[PDB]
Formats: sequence, structure tokens, C-alpha cells
Amino acid sequence: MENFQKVEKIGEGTYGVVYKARNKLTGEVVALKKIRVPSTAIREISLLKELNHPNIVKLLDVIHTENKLYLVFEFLHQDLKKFMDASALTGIPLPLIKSYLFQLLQGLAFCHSHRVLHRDLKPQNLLINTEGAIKLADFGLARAFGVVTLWYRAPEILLGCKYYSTAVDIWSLGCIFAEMVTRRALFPGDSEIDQLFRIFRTLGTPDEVVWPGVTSMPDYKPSFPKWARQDFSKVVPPLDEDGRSLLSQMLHYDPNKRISAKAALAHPFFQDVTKPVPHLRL
Ligand SMILES: O=C1Nc2ccccc2/C1=C/Nc1ccc(S(=O)(=O)Nc2nccs2)cc1
Repeated sequence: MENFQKVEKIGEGTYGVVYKARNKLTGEVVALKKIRVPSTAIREISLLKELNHPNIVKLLDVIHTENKLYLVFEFLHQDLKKFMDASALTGIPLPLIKSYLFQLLQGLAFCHSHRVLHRDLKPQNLLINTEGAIKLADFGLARAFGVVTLWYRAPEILLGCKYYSTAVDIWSLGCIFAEMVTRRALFPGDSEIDQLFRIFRTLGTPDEVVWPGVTSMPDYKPSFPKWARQDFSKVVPPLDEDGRSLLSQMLHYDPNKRISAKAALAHPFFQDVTKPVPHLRL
């Protein structure tokens, strides 16, 4: 703890405050996350330290001192939320959107193959650098432990399913995909019920035909209004057919029919993917 010099505060995450800090010893700049400890969490976190991938923010060290928990992560200078705000006037170039989505799916495919889920994907958790790379941050912390944005929450979570799967991360990514394309949140709910209804009004109220078992979900109510499904060409206008085709498979109601990160990587949308370098103003 005293081995780190705080330079600035990067924001208060869900599991604690994040700071940009300098390691007195090394001199390296890192992201210091103060949490707030059960042994279950300690072991869980320990496993994440082994999860190494170019599109995953590396967990450098875990400091459990004086019954306090500090996580040291590699540091990246900007998150996707800030990059989108800075590009609000012209939008993010399609080649760059395609590159970012491709890398994010590689990262998720790696995590999901290790049975590790993010559970809380959102623009703020996606970090970028000057080299054109993008990385997933805060991966696996939801399980290690336990106004919040509900905008990217999968339908099965909102309906009370307590044993969610890797599919919830694909749903969140799909929502982010749509947001980069249109420059506007896809389902900006301001409460759990409002979130669910915004999804229903766009994708249509789900039934047993499209989502077997949906009516047996814990929070499902027969009294839910029935809205018709809206056409995708209206939802994410500029996106070509390859893109809309991919997006639709990422947003399937039934978690079991929703596309995996692995299968999405082979989708025709990525046939012409490249790695452009973004103009970043740090
Ligand atoms: O670099 C980081 N590694 C992490 C691991 C887990 C959780 C968070 C992080 C993390 C955060 N970095 C970061 C750096 C800059 C910005 S920003 O430029 O978009 N906004 C701010 N800049 C200064 C203060 S707030 C946002 C996130």
C-alpha cells in the first residue's frame, strides 16, 4: 500500500475505487483497485492472475494486507466510453468498430473457454491504447465477490435466472456493438422493469415459441404487455447486412441459441477485418 503513490482517481467501480498509481519500487504506472475478506474470494482472484491474454487487462498482483484487498492491474490510458464521446460528431469508423469487436470476441472466447465470465460488460470496462488494441477490464470479479447501469444486462438476468452463462457476455457485447454504430445506447433503461420493457418493445415480447421456458422464469408475469418485434434495419440503420445478421445472433432471447464468441469470430462480418490505429487525444 505504502509502496504506491496515488496520482489521480480513475473512478469508483462496482467493487471499489480505482486509482492510477506509481510503484515506488519499479516505477511502473499501474491501476490500483481498492476493494470494498473470505478465503473463497482470495482463491478466486488467485486464479485470475493466471488468465493471460492480449485482449484482457492483466492482473499483476494481489495485495492482501491488514485484512484489506488491493488489486494491481496493468494501466491503459482511455476507456471506450470516453473514446465514443470524443467521436460523437463523426462516429467511430466502421473498420475500427470491426477491429475492436473482433478483438473483444477473441478475449471473451479465451475467457469463456476457461469458464470465466465477465457478467458486467459496459463501455467503461473496455480499455484502449495508442496501438489500436482494446482490452476487457474487471473480468471475473463479479463471481469472486458478488446508480448502477442496467443498459447492458441480459434478459435472463432481468427475469430472475440465477444460473446465467457465458451467453450474458455476448448479449452485453451486442448492445455495445449497436451503440458504437448508432452512437446512442440501445436499451437505456432507468429501472429493472423499464429495462425489460425497452428490450421487449424493440425485440418483441418473448413467448414459448422463441424462448422455451421463458414463462417459467422467476420474475416473468403473464401480465407483461405484448409488443411486436421491430425490424433491425430500423434499429441500427447504417449497419450492412453482415453486421445486422451478426448482431441479431448476439441478441437472441434464448441463451442457448445466442451465438458464442467462438462461432462469432468466423462470421462473414469479419472476413475483411484489419487493425487500424485510432487517433487518441490523451
Ligand atoms: O487501466 C486500467 N486497468 C484497469 C483494471 C480494472 C478496472 C479499471 C482499470 C483501468 C482504468 N483506466 C482508465 C484510464 C483512463 C480513462 S479516461 O481517460 O477515459 N477517464 C479519466 N481520466 C482521468 C481520470 S478519469 C478511463 C479508464
